[PDB]
Amino acid sequence: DRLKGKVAIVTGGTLGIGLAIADKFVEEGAKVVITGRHADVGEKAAKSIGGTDVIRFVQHDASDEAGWTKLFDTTEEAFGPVTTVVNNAGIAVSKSVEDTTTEEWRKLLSVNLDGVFFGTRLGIQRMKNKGLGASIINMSSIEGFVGDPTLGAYNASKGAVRIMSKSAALDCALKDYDVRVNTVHPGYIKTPLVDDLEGAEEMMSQRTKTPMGHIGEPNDIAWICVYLASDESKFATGAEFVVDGGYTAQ
Amino acid sequence: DRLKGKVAIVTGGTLGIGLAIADKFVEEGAKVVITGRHADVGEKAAKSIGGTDVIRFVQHDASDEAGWTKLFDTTEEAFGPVTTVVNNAGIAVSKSVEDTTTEEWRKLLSVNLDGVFFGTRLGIQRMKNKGLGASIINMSSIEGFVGDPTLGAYNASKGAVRIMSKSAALDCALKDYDVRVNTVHPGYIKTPLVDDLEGAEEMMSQRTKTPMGHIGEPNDIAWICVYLASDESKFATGAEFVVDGGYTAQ
Amino acid sequence: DRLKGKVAIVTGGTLGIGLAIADKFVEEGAKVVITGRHADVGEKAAKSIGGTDVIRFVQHDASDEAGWTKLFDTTEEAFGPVTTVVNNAGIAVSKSVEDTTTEEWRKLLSVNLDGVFFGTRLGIQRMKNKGLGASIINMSSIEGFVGDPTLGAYNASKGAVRIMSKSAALDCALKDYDVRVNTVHPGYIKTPLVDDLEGAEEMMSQRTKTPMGHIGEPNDIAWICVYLASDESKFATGAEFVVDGGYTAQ
Amino acid sequence: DRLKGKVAIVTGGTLGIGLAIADKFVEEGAKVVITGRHADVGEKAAKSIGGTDVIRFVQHDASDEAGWTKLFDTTEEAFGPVTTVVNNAGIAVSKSVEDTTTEEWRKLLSVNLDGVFFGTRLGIQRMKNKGLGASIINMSSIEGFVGDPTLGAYNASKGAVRIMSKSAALDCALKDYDVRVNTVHPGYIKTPLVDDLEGAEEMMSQRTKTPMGHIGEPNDIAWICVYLASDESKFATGAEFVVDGGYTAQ
Ligand SMILES: NC(=O)c1ccc[n+]([C@@H]2O[C@H](COP(=O)([O-])OP(=O)(O)OC[C@H]3O[C@@H](n4cnc5c(N)ncnc54)[C@H](OP(=O)(O)O)[C@@H]3O)[C@@H](O)[C@H]2O)c1
Ligand SMILES: NC(=O)c1ccc[n+]([C@@H]2O[C@H](COP(=O)([O-])OP(=O)(O)OC[C@H]3O[C@@H](n4cnc5c(N)ncnc54)[C@H](OP(=O)(O)O)[C@@H]3O)[C@@H](O)[C@H]2O)c1
Ligand SMILES: NC(=O)c1ccc[n+]([C@@H]2O[C@H](COP(=O)([O-])OP(=O)(O)OC[C@H]3O[C@@H](n4cnc5c(N)ncnc54)[C@H](OP(=O)(O)O)[C@@H]3O)[C@@H](O)[C@H]2O)c1
Ligand SMILES: NC(=O)c1ccc[n+]([C@@H]2O[C@H](COP(=O)([O-])OP(=O)(O)OC[C@H]3O[C@@H](n4cnc5c(N)ncnc54)[C@H](OP(=O)(O)O)[C@@H]3O)[C@@H](O)[C@H]2O)c1
Ligand SMILES: [Mg+2]
Ligand SMILES: [Mg+2]
Ligand SMILES: [Mg+2]
Ligand SMILES: [Mg+2]
Repeated sequence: DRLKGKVAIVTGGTLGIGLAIADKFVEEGAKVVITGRHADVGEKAAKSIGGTDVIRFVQHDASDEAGWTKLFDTTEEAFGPVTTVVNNAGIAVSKSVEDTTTEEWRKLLSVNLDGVFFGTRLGIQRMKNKGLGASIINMSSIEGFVGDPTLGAYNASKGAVRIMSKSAALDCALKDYDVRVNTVHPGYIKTPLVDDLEGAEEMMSQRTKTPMGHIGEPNDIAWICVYLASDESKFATGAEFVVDGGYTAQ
Repeated sequence: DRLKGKVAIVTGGTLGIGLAIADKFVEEGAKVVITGRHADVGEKAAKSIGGTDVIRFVQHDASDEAGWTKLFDTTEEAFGPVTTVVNNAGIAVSKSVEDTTTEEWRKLLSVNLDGVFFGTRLGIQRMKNKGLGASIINMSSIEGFVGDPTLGAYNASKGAVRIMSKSAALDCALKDYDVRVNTVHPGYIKTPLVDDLEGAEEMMSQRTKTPMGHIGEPNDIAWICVYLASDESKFATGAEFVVDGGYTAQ
Repeated sequence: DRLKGKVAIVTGGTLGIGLAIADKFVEEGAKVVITGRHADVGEKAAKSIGGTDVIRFVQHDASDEAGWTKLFDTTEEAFGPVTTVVNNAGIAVSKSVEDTTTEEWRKLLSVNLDGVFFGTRLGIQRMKNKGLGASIINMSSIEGFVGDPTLGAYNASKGAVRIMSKSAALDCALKDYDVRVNTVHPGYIKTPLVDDLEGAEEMMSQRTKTPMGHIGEPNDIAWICVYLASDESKFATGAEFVVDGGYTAQ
Repeated sequence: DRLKGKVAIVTGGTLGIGLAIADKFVEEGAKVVITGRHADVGEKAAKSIGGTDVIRFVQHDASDEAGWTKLFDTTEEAFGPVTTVVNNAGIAVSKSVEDTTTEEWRKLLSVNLDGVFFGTRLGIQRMKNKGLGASIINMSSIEGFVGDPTLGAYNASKGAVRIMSKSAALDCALKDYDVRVNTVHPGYIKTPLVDDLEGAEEMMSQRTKTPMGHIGEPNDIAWICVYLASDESKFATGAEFVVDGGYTAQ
C-alpha cells in the first residue's frame, strides 16, 4: 500500500533493525533486496519475509565497493529501477577513544562510514532524474548526536553519516534529482548488536539513559523508515529523525 | 486504519496545515475535533472533511484558558476520551525584534506559546494513565531552529515550544503516563499564513532558502503528524521532526 | 584590558552569575551598571567590585519595560554610550508542565523572556550604527537545549531566548548595525538560584547529569561573557556558547 | 599571561588558522610546536612568531601515526609536559558526494578524521592525570553542523570530528583525567584553503551565506582557541564553539 512500486536495497537486512525494515517494506508493497555477509542467516531471513517475487537475499559486505555496482544491477534486473536505498549495515566497538586500536578504528569506519558513502554515492548516480521519488535513508544513531565514553569510533562514524547525508540531500535538491536523503537516529534497540554490548540493555534501560525505562524494538525503526521511503515525506530531505525513547531529550 | 480508536483535538484545524492534519486523521480512522475562532469558516471546514460521526468543529481561541477545559469535555462527550492533542493554532508577525511592539509581542506569544502550554498541560492531566497510547503533537517550526531577521516574536515562540515539549515528554516518560510529546518543525508551507506574509512564497522558494526550489503543502505536515499520532511511533518522544525541503540542512 | 572602553549593562548583577560577570567585566576595563530589585543587596554588590568610577548599582526589574529606557539613560549619563548588554536577570520555578500554575508560568516568562526581549530590543535601538563594537549577551541555559521534567516554564523561556537572539543577531548583521547577539548556556552553577532548587547541587553533581562530577562556579560564565563582550569575538554572532561540564555532551 | 605554563601542539600551524592560533598562543605565554608537511614554509612560519625558546617547527603529516609519538616526545623534551593539543591540520575537496572519487574520499578522511583521532587518542594518554589542566581542541567547521552540496567528504570528516570529540570529553571527565575536549566550528575564514576554493570568498560573503557580508580572519579563530586552551574554560568540555559571522544562525 504505502510503498507501492518502490524497490528497496536494505543493507544488513538479515538481522535486527534491517530485518524489520525489510519486513515492513514488503508488507507495504515494496520489493526488497537485503544484504549481509553470512549466507545461511541471509537466506533464512529473506524466506522468512516472502518469496523471491517480493524479496531476495544478496551476500555483500557494505564496505565492498565493487560489489555495490553488482548489487544495484542485481536489484534492478530482479525488480526494476531501484527507488530506495537503506544504508543500515553497521557495527559497534566497545572502546573509548583512548583505548581504540587503529585496526578497530579503520574496520568500523570502513563499514559504518565508507559503506554508507558507497551506497549513497551510487544511489544518487543510479536513481537521479528518473521520476522515481527516490529516497536514501542512512542509519545514524543517537550516537550521531551525543557522545558515549566507550563508543569513540562509533560516535565518529555516526556523526559523519549525519552530516554527509545533508550534503547529498542538498546536492540532489538543488539539481532537481528527485532524490531525498535523510538520517534515522535510533536510540537503544533490542538487536543482536545490543546483545553483544555487555550489559547495555540493563544500563540503557535506566531512566537516566532512556526516560521510558526500556529500550525499543526493531519495528520502532522500521516504521519511521517506511515514512521516509514513501511519497508521504516528499518534502522531507536533509533532516534527522530520532526514535530513542527520550534519550536525547534530557 | 492507522489511527484506529484515536480521538484527536486539532487546534486551528479550519485552515492550512491544521485542516490537512484533521483531514488525514479522519482518513486514518481517528475521531477529530477542530477548533478556530471563526464559526462560519470552522463549520464549513469540518463538513468538508466528514460528518459529525468523525469530525466536529468547536469555536475556541487557544489562548482562552478556561475554554480549554470545556473543549476537552465537549470532545470527550462526542467521541470518548481524548487520545491525541495537536497544538497547531498559531500566528505570525512580520517584525524584527527591534521593530516589535510590546502588543504584537504579547499577542503572538499568547497564542503560540501560552496556547500550546494550556493544551499540553491539560492534555497530560486528562490523558495520563489511561492506556490510550496518548500523543501530544506541538507545532513548532524551522523558526524554532534558526532565526529570521523579521520574525523575532515568532522565533521566540517556536523556540519555547520546541524545548518546553521536551520537558513534558520527559515528565510523562519518567512517570509512565503513557503520553508522548513531540514537536513538528515545518519549513515554508503554502497556507493562508504564508499568503499573509508578503512575498514570502517567492522568496522562500529561492534555492538559498528552500533547496528544493519550492515550498511545501499542508499534506506534507499532515502525514508526519499521522505517524506521531499513531502507535507506530510508540518509542518516539521528546524529539523534533523536520519537514522543510532542506531549509535547515544548509 | 580586554574590555577597554566598553560600557556594560548587566541585569541581575547583584548575585551569582551576574555578579561574577560584572566583577570580571570591571577587571578587564569595562564600565558596568548592575541591576537588581533589592537595593540593599545591590548597593553592597556594586561596592564589593569597585567604586562608582567603574561600577554602579541601579534598582530595576528586568520585566519593567518603562524602566529599561531610564536604565539606559542613567548608564549613559554615568559612563557614556552603552556598548554591551548582558540580559542575565532570570528566575527558576521547580514545576512540571503538568503542575505549573498559570501565575507561575506568566511570572517566570515575564522575567526570563519579556525581560530579555525588552533589553535586546532597546539594546539594538540604542547601540546600532555607532561603531561601538556592540555586543548583546543573552543568558539562556542547557535548559534551552534539553528539557527537565520539573523545569517546564523554565525550559520554555530558555528555548525562546535561544532562538529569538538568533533573529536579532541576523537583523543586526544584515543591516550592518555593528551589534552582535549571542547566547550563553551555562550548566549547573553554584549560585543562590541553584541553592533555592532543593537538592539540585547533589543531584546534578551525579555523573549521569554532569560528567565532571561537580557543578560550576560563577566565574566559569563570567569568562565566556568577557570573550563575547570583547572585540575578540567580532566574527561571532547568532551562536550558542555552552559551559556545562559535559552535561549536554551525553 | 592567559596561557601561562601551557605547552601546545598545533597541527598545521604554519599557515592560515593554525598559524594565528600559534601566534596568539605564544603571545599569551604558551610554548608551541607547530607541524606541517613543507619544511620551508614551516621554518619561516615558526621564526615569524618567535625563537626556539617559545616556538619550534616539526615536519609531520597529521595522518602519520608513528610520527605522532615522536611529536609528543619532541615537544615534551623541548618545553616540558604537553598540556594543549590543537588538531587543526585539515584539507578540503570540492566535490559532491556523487562526484567524489574513493581516492579523494580516503585521502581527506585520512587527514581530517584519522589525523584528529591520532592526536586526540595520544593526547589523552599523555596528558591525563597530571594536573596540567589539559585541553584538546579539535577543529571542526560549520560544515560539521550543516551540509554543503560540493563538500561531501569534507562534511563527513567534520561531522565525525564533532561527535568523536564528545566521546573523548565524556571519558576524560568521568575518569577524572583533567583533560577537556572541545570542538571549534569556524565559518568561512580568509586562508589559503579558501583561496584554493574557487570563488568561495565572493560567494560566501553574500548575505544569504554569511549575514555579516564578509568572511572572517584567522585571528577570529585564534582567540576562541585561546579561551579553550586557558583555565578560564575549566568547566567547558564536550561543547561546540561557533565563530561564523552568523552563517548557521539562518
Ligand atoms: N541496535 C541499536 O541499538 C542501534 C541504535 C542506533 C543505531 N543503530 C544502527 O542501526 C544499524 C543496524 O543496527 P542493528 O542493531 O540492527 O545491528 P545488528 O543486529 O547486529 O544487525 C546488523 C546487520 O548488518 C549485517 N552486517 C553486519 N556487518 C555488515 C557488513 N560489513 N556488510 C553488510 N552487512 C553487514 C549483519 O549481518 P551479517 O553479520 O551476517 O553480516 C546484520 O544483519 C546499525 O548501523 C546501527 O549502527 C543501532
Ligand atoms: N505555514 C507555514 O509555512 C508554517 C511553517 C512552520 C510552522 N507553522 C506553524 O503551523 C501552524 C499552522 O500554520 P498555518 O500556516 O496553517 O496557519 P494558517 O494558515 O493561517 O491557519 C491557522 C489556523 O489556526 C486558526 N487560529 C488562528 N488563530 C487562532 C487562535 N488564537 N485560536 C485558535 N485557532 C486559531 C485559524 O482559524 P481562525 O483564524 O478562525 O481562528 C486557522 O484555522 C502554526 O502554528 C504555524 O506557526 C506554519
Ligand atoms: N545558576 C545556574 O545553574 C544557571 C544555569 C543556567 C542558566 N542560568 C541563568 O543565568 C542567570 C543568572 O543565574 P543565577 O544562578 O546567578 O541566579 P541568582 O543566583 O538567583 O541571581 C539572580 C540575580 O538576578 C536578580 N534578579 C532576580 N530577579 C530579577 C528581576 N525580575 N529583575 C532584575 N533582576 C533580578 C537577582 O537580584 P534580585 O532578587 O534582588 O532582584 C540576582 O542578583 C539566570 O538567567 C539563569 O536562568 C543559571
Ligand atoms: N579556512 C576556513 O574557512 C575554515 C572553515 C572551517 C573549518 N576550517 C578548518 O580549520 C583548519 C585549518 O584551516 P585553514 O583554512 O587554515 O587551512 P590552510 O590555510 O590551507 O592551512 C592548513 C595548514 O595545515 C597544514 N597541513 C595541511 N595538510 C596537512 C597534513 N596532512 N598534515 C599536517 N599538516 C597539514 C598546512 O601546511 P602544509 O600544506 O605544508 O602541510 C597548513 O599549514 C582545517 O581543519 C579546516 O578544515 C577552515
Ligand atoms: Mg577512513
Ligand atoms: Mg543529553
Ligand atoms: Mg506573556
Ligand atoms: Mg542554516
